[PDB]
Amino acid sequence: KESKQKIHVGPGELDDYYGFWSGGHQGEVRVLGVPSMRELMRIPVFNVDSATGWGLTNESRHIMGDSAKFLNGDCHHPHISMTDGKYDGKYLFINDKANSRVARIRLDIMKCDKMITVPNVQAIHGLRLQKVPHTKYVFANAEFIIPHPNDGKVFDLQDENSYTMYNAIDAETMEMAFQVIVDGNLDNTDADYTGRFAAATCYNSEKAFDLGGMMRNERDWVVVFDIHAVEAAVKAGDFITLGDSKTPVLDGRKKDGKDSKFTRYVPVPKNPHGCNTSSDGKYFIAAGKLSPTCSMIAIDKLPDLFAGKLADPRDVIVGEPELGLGPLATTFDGRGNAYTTLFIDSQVVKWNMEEAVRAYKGEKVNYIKQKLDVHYQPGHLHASLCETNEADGKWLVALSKFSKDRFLPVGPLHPENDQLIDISGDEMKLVHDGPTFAEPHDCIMARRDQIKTKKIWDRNDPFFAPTVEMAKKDGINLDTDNKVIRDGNKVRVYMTSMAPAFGVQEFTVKQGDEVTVTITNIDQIEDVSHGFVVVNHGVSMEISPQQTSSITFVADKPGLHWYYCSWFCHALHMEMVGRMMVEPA
Amino acid sequence: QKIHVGPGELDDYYGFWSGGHQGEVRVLGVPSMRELMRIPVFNVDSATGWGLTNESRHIMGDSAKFLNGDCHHPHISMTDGKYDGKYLFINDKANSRVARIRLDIMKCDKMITVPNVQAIHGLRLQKVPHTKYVFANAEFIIPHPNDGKVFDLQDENSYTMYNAIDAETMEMAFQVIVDGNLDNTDADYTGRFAAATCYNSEKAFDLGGMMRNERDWVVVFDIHAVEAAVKAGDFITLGDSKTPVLDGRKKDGKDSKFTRYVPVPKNPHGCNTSSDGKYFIAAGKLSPTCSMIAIDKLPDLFAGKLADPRDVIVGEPELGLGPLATTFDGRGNAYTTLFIDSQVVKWNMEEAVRAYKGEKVNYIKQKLDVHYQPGHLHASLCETNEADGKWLVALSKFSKDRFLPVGPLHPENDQLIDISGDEMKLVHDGPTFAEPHDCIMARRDQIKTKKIWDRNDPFFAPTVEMAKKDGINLDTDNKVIRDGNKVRVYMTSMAPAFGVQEFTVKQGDEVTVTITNIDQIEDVSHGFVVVNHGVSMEISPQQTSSITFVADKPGLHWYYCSWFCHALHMEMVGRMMVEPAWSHPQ
Ligand code: CUA
Ligand code: CUA
Ligand SMILES: [Ca+2]
Ligand SMILES: [Ca+2]
Ligand SMILES: [Cl-]
Ligand SMILES: [Cl-]
Ligand SMILES: [Cl-]
Ligand SMILES: [K+]
Ligand SMILES: [K+]
Ligand code: NA
Repeated sequence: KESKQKIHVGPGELDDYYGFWSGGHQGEVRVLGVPSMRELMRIPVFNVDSATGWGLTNESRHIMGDSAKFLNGDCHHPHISMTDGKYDGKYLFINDKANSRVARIRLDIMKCDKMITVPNVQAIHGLRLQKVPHTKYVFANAEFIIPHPNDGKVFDLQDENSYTMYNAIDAETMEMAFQVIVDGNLDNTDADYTGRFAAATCYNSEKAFDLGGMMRNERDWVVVFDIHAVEAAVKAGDFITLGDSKTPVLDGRKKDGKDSKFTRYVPVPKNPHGCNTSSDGKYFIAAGKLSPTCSMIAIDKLPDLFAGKLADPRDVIVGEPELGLGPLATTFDGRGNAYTTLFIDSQVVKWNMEEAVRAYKGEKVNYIKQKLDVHYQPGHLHASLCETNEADGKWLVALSKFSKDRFLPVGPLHPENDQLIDISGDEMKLVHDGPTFAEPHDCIMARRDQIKTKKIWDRNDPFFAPTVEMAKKDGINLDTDNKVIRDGNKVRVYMTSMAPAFGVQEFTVKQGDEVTVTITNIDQIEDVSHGFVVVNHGVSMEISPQQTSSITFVADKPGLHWYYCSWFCHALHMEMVGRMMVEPA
Repeated sequence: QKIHVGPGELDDYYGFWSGGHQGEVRVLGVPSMRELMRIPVFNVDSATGWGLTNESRHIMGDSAKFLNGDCHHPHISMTDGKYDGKYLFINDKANSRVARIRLDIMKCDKMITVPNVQAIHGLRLQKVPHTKYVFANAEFIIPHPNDGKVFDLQDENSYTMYNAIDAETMEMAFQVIVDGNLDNTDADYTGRFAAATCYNSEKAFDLGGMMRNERDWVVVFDIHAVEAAVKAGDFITLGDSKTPVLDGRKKDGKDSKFTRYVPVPKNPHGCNTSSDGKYFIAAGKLSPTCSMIAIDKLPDLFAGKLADPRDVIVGEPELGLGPLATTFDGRGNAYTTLFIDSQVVKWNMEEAVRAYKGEKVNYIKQKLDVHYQPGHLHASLCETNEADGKWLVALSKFSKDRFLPVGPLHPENDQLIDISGDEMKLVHDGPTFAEPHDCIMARRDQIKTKKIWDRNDPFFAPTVEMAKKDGINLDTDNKVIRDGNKVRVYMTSMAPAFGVQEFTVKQGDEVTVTITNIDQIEDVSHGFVVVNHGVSMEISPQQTSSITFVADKPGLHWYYCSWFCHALHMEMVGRMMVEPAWSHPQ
C-alpha cells in the first residue's frame, strides 16, 4: 500500500536483484546490483576490452568470427532466457545495431559465448525472446530497408526488392532459424505467452529515407507474426534463400492487398516505438511516440484475425488510451497497471490496463493513476520481472537521456540518468538517480535466486574448448605443462600459472616469429585471477582460476621484452614477470 | 559528514579513478561513489570513437595501433602545492606511455611514448612552484641498445631510467639512468627533490633474485643538479631520441651529482610525500615497516655532510604485514595499507619519529579491517598542502563475498572511509571493474568544466586545418569534396538531421566524414555510425569530429545518429551509396 522499500545496501550487505544494463554505443553489457545501483561487473561483447583481452585473445576472436575486425557495437536490448514464461537464468541476449549482430552471454560465467552476424540485413535493433514454452527463438528486428541484392545496381528504397526482414535465431545453437520479409521497417519487438505470436512496431511504413517522408502516414503499424505458420512453411520446404545464406526466407509482405499467411498488419499511430507484452499475456502494447497514446492489441483476438474472422485488422485493438506527449515504452507491475515513459512530458505515467480497455468502449472511467516527473526525457523503462508471469511490482528503472543538472558537470558530454523508482505501493516514489555512460537504452532485472554463477572455471568449458583442442594436437596437457613448441616461424608457448609465478618465465624467439602464448591458471582459490601483458606489443588478457586463455602476436622488435601479470594476485604480484628474448633477423 | 547523495543533490568532490588494465580514466562523484563519466585514454571507446576518430589517433600517434593500456596512477596538476584543476596525467605500464587529460573538456588531449624504456609505472607531479615536470618511472631493466645482441640484465649497458616530461608541452624533458629499478615516485614541496622506490637493486629476473637483498633503496633526485647539467650541455642521447640523458648510477661506489641511494627494506613500494612537506614515506612491503626520509636533511646528504645515506631516515615505524602505500589527513596522521593483514593503519608521524630515537611512544592509533587486501589508498587533497582530512578511499584487490557473485572474475572493492574524526569509519563498499590502483579526489570548486566546445579548441584544430585546405567553413558547410580515391564529406548536424543525408562514392574509396555539431543546447550530443563498417564517434555541441574508413562494400549503406538527441532521434539517418567496382576503372 505504501511504497517504503529500503534502498541502502551497506558494507557487508548484498543486493536483492541483479540488473543487466545494455552498454549502449559503448558495446558491453554491465551487471549491476539492485537496489544499490552499483556496477559489479562489465561483460565485454562488441567492444575490445583491454583488461580481459576480449577482442584480442584467440578465444574471443573465435567467438566473434569475422566480426572480430570491428572495434565497436551499439547495444540496446538485453533479455534473459525463459522457461514457461519465467526467467531460467541460462542466457542473456543482446543486439548490435552498428554491425548487425546478436550476442549470447552465458550467465553462469558472465561472458559472451556466441555471436552471429545476421545475414542480408542492416542494423539489428529491436530484440526480445520467446517466452513459452521456453526461449527457442531469439527474435530480432533489422531496422533499415535495403536492396536485395545490395550489389550497387539499385539504390531505390521503393524498389520491389528493397525491404527489411524480421529475424529468428535459434537460442541454443545461435544459428539463424528463419527470416520474414516485411513491408515497412521494424523498430521494437515482443512475444506472447504461447509461442504462436510475436509482434513488432514499424515506423517507416512509408519506405522513405527523409524525416518528413517517414512521418507522412497517420498510422504505421504493428506487424504480428504467426510463428506457427512460419515454422510449418519451413518444415514443408516452402521458402526461398537470399545470397549465400542458407537461412529460410519467408515472404510476409502484402501482395496486391492480399495478406500473407505469416503476417497481419495492425494500423497503429504514429511512428510507434515500444512494443511490450503485458505480464498477464493479454496485450501487445505499442507506444505511440508521435501520437500521445498507447495502442493495446488483444492477443486473444489474434487467432480470429489470422483465420479471416475479423472484418478489419483494427478490430484487434481493444484500447488506445491517451497518456501524454511522446510515449516510448511500457512495463508492468503484475497488479494490472502499466507504466509508460513520456519522452516529451518527461514523466512516467501509471495507468490501469483494464480500465483503458473500458474507456475505449465509451465508458467514462479514469485509467490514469499517477504521473511522476523524471529527469529528463525518458526512453525505456523496466519493472522487476516485467517480462515474465512473475512480475513482482517492486522496482522500476526509467532510463532518461538528458541528465542536465542532476550530477556534477563533467564537460560537454553528459551521463544518462537511470532513475530507480519504488513501485511496491500505490504511489511511485523516486529513490535514486544513477548516472551511466554511453546511453544504456534498456535493462533487465532478475532476482538474486534466478542467477547461479560459477566460482571457478570448469576445465571442459566450451568457452576455451578450441584452445584445448589446439593443445591436444601439440601433445600438451594444459593442467601441467610448461613447454615451448617451435614450428617454423611459429612459436607456441604453453604454461601453467600459480600466483606469484608464471610457469614459463623466459623464452627465446626469432624476430618476426608469430608467437602464441597459452596460459592455464592452476590456482584453485576463488578470485585469484592472473593477467598477461607483453610490454610494448599491444598484448593483454585475463586468466581466472582454472581458465585457459591464449593470445597471438608477432615478435617484430629484436631484444629483451618483458611480460608481466596485470591482475594483482599476491603480495609478490609486482615480481610476477618473465622475459621474451627476440634474436635479430 | 553526509554519506548519501539523494536525487537532486550533488556530490561534494570529484574522484578520478584509474581504470587499471582496462585503460581508461573514470570520473566519480564522492561520497556517492557513482561513476559520472568515462574518459577513454589507452582503450578504444566504441561510444565516443576514441581510437577510431582522426582526432584521437592523431593524439595517440603511432601508439594508436595498440588497443590496450594499463593505468594505475592519476594525478592533478598543481600550483604552489595546491591543485589548479588544469590537467590530469596518468601512466601506461603496458605500452610505456604517459597521457594528459584536459580537465575542462574531460578528454585526453596529449600522449607520449617514453623513449628507450619499458613499462611506465610510478607517476607523480612536481608540486612547487607548480607542475613543470611530470615524473614517471620505467619499471624494467633493459639493454641499451636493445638490439638482441645482449640480454643480460647485469651488462653495464642494461638499466632503466627515471623520466621527466614537460607538463605543458608533453615532450620529454630529461631522463636519469639509475641503478636497480623504479617502482613508485613522489616529489617534495620545493621543486628541488623527487624520490622513487626500487625493489630490484639485485638486477635479477627471478623471484628469489629480486628478494635477495635485505634492503633496496629509495633513490632521491636533485632536480636542480639535473637542470644545471642539462643547461650546461653535460648529457648524452640514446638511439634516435634527442632527450637529454644523465647518469645517476654510482660508479665504483662514488655517487653521481644527480642521485643519492637511501637503503630501505625491503622491495619497498609506495613512495608518498607527507602533506606538510617533511617526509618521503616509503612503504616497506616485504618489511613490516614504512621508512621516513626527512626532506629537511636531503641538502646535507647531497652536500656530503652526512656519513651514511641512512642518516636521512628519521623514522621506521613497524606497522604490520605488507605495507603498500601511505596517505595523509593533514592533521599529522598517516594512513598505510597493510596488504597482508588486510587493514588500514592510522599512525602519527611525529610519534614514530620520536620512537625512532628510542622514546617509547605508541604511534599506532587505529587499525581498520578492509575487504580485502588493500593496495593504494587516498585521502582527500592528500597530495597538496590543503589536505582536508575528510574522506579516505582504500582500494582493495580481492572482494570475495562483499558483492553478489558474478562469475570467476570478481570486482575490486574500493571502500570509502570517514576520517573526519579520531576514529576511521567504513561507510561504503564500491565495486569497480579492472582494478583501479590509485585514485585522486578534488573539491567540486577545484574543477571547472566547459559545457560547450570552443570552435578553436586544439583538440580538433588539425581537422580545421584540413578543412581550410578544402576551402571549407566547418560552421556552415555541407559539401562532398572529391580527391582521386579519397572522398571528404563535411557536414553540420542539428538534431534531428544530418546536414548531408546522402552521398555516393566508388567501391574502394577512402571516405572521411567530418561533422560539426551546430546545436548550442548543452547535453545535445550527436553520434555517427556507419552500419557494418566498424565506424562510430561522438560529436558534442560545437565540436568537430572526423573519421576515415574504406567503402569496401558496394550497395546502399545506412548511417545513423547513435546519441539520443531528440524525439525524432530514430529518424536521424543518412545513406552512403557505393557504386560497384566492376562499373569503375579496374
Ligand atoms: Cu599474477 Cu599479479
Ligand atoms: Cu542525433 Cu540521435
Ligand atoms: Ca511513419
Ligand atoms: Ca630486492
Ligand atoms: Cl520495447
Ligand atoms: Cl497499485
Ligand atoms: Cl605510491
Ligand atoms: K545522453
Ligand atoms: K581483483
Ligand atoms: Na557465431
